Amino acid sequence: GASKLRAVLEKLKLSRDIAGMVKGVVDHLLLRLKCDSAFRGVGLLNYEHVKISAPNEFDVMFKLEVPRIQLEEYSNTRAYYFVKFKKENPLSQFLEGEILSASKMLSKFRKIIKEEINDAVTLLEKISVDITLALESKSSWPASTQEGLRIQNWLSAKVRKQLRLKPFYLVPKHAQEETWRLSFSHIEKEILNNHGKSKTCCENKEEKCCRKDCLKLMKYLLEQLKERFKDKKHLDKFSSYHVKTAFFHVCTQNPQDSQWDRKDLGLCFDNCVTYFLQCLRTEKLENYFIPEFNLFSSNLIDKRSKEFLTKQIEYERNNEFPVFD
Amino acid sequence: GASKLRAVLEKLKLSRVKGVVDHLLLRLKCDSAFRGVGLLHVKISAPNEFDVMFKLEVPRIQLEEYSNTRAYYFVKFENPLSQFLEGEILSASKMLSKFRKIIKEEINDIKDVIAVTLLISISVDITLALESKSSWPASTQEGLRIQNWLSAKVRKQLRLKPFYLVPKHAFQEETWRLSFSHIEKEILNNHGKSKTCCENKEEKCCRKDCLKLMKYLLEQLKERFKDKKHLDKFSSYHVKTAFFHVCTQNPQDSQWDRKDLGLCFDNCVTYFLQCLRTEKLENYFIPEFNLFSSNLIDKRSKEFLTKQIEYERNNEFPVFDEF
Ligand SMILES: O=C(O)CCc1nn2c3ccccc3n(CC(=O)O)c2nc1=O
Ligand SMILES: O=C(O)CCc1nn2c3ccccc3n(CC(=O)O)c2nc1=O
Ligand SMILES: [Zn+2]
Ligand SMILES: [Zn+2]
Repeated sequence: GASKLRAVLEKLKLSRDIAGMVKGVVDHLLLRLKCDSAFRGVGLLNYEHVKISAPNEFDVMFKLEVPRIQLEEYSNTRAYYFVKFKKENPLSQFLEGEILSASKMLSKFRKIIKEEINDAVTLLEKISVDITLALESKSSWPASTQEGLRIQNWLSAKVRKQLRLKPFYLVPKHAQEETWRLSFSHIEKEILNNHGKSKTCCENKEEKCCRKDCLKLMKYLLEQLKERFKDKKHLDKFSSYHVKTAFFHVCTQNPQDSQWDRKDLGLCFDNCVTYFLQCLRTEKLENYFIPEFNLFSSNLIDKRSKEFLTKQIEYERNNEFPVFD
Repeated sequence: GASKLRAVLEKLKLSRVKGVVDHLLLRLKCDSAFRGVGLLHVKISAPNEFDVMFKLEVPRIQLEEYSNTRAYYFVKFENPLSQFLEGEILSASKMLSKFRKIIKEEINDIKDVIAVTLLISISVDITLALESKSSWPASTQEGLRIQNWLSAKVRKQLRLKPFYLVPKHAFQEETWRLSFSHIEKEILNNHGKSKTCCENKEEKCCRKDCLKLMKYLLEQLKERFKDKKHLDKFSSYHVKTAFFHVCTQNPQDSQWDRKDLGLCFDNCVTYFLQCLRTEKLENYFIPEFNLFSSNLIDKRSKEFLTKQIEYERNNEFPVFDEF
C-alpha cells in the first residue's frame, strides 16, 4: 500500500518554485562581513531546508577558515571542543584566555548583521532565514570520528578516505558557554546526493532507488506529528537531524541498491520506521560521524518523551499513516 | 587461457629521484616567470625510467585553435610571463628555453647528473604544462563519454577540474596542445561502475590488468623490432586511448570479471587492431582528433604492427617471455 506514500511525495513536490531571494541578501551580507578583519575569509558553505513542510524557511551556514588549531575536548563529550591556537590572529579580540570565545565572536557576528538591517540570527513578510557561522579546519578530523562514517561496504573505503580529507567544521553550541560542536554538514549533503553503491544510481530507469524518498517521508512524518502535538511539548526536542542520522545508519545496514528498489518503497519506508523505533526504545542513536555520542541519551531527551513518540509512530503505522492526510 | 597471462602479470609485479625533483622545484620557483610551479612510469618494462610533469597556473587565458586541429592552440591573454611574449602569443619556443636554462644550471649542484631528460648514474623526463582553471575548450564538448560507465554526475565533476597545455610542435613552433593525463589517472584508479569495484572478492575486475598487458605487448614488440624502427611512432598513450574506448563500450563490471581475463584481453587486442586497420583512433577527450591518421603515422607502420600483433595473438603471445 505504497500508493499513499507516493501521493504524499507528489504533494511535497508541489510545495517545492521556492524562492532563491535570500541569495541576494546573503550576498550583500557576505560583502561587508569580508570588510572586517576577523571575517575576511568567510564564504558560504553551500539553500538548506531543515523543515520539509515549511518551504518558506531557509538555512545558510557561513564558514570562516581558521589557520592553525589545536583542539581541546571538553570532558568526555567527544563532540564539543575548546578551540586553541598554535603570525597575527584576526580573531584576537575574541580571546578569553587561551580560548577563542564563542560568545565574543558571535556578538560581533550579530552586530554587523544588525548594522545591515538599516540599509544564532534569524531574519524577516512570509519568509525567514536562519544564519549560522562555523569555523573551518582543513586539518585531520579529531580522534573521536575515527570509527564513524561506516560507509565502506556501501559507498566504498575509497570514498570514505576521500571524504575525510575534506575539512571539518565547528559551530557555536553550549555544552558551559566556551565550546564548539563538531559539524559535518557538507558531508551529509554529498552522501545523499551521491547515495548509491552504483555510480549511476538513479541516472537510468533500470537503477531507480528510493533512498531519497524514504528520508523525505521520514522527515515529513516527524514534522506532521510535531505540529499535531505542538502543545504537549513532548516532541519539542525531536528534530529532523535525528531522523537523518537514523536514515544513514539504515543505509549502512542495507548497502546494496537492490535493497532500496523503487518498487519496494513500502517495505523500505517501513524498515526505516522500525529502525527509528528501535533507537527510541533502547535510547540509542549514535552520531553518524561521532559514534560514541548518543543523541538519544537520557541526558538530552527524557524517556517519557521517546515513549510518547514511539506510541504515536506505532499508531500511525498500524492505521496506514492517517498523519499524512 | 589466462594461465600465461596471469603468469606475465605476476612477473610485472615483482619488478616494482624524489630529492632531485625537489631541489629543482625550489631553484625554479625562485624565478618570477615560474613563481607558481608545482608537481602534478611511462614504461612497464623499463622501471629505471620515470616521468614527471611540472604545472604552472596561468591566471586568465584566451585560446585560439590553430587551423581546425582541435588539439593545438595559441594562448593569448601583472603577467609574470610577459618576458616570453612574441606579439600577443605566449611563444612556447622562448618559454621552454628559460625552462631548460634553470634546470641545466641546477644539476650542477649535485656533485653526475646530465622537454629535458636527466641521466642519473636512471632517466627522468620533465614536462612543463600550463594550467587553466577555466572551462574546457569546445573541441572537448563531446569527449569523455563516461556517462553510461562512471556516470554523468562524475563526468560533470571531472569537467570542473582544470585542463593543461603542453608545448608541442604542430611546422608551427609555438603551439600548445591539450593534455588531460590527470583525468586519465583518476579514471584508471576509480574505474568501476560500482564504487566498491575491486574492494572485495565478489567484485574483482580485470580492467587494470588488461591495460598493463596491452602496454607490455606494445613495449615488447617495440624492443623486438627496434632495429627496423616501424614502431617508434606508437606509444603507451595509443594503447591507453584504445583501452578507454573499450571501457566505454563495456560499461558493466560484469563484462570485466577477473575470471574472463583471457576473453577481455583478446577483445581489447581486437579493438586496437580494428583501430589500426581502419586508421581511426579518436582522442578520448577530443573526439575530432584521430591519433591514427595517415598524417601522423604511416599506413605501412600500422600494417606492420597489425601483422606482428596478429601473429602473437595466434600463437599464445610468445613475445611476453622472450624478454
Ligand atoms: O549537522 C549539523 O551541522 C547540524 C544538525 C545537528 N547536529 N547536531 C549534533 C552534532 C554533533 C553532536 C550533537 C549534535 N546535535 C544535538 C541535538 O540534536 O541537539 C545536533 N543537532 C543538530 O540539529
Ligand atoms: O598529456 C596527455 O594528454 C597524455 C600524453 C599524450 N598525449 N598525447 C596527445 C594529445 C592530443 C593529441 C595528440 C597526442 N599525442 C600523440 C601525438 O602527438 O600524436 C599524445 N601522446 C601522449 O603521450
Ligand atoms: Zn538512487
Ligand atoms: Zn575493478
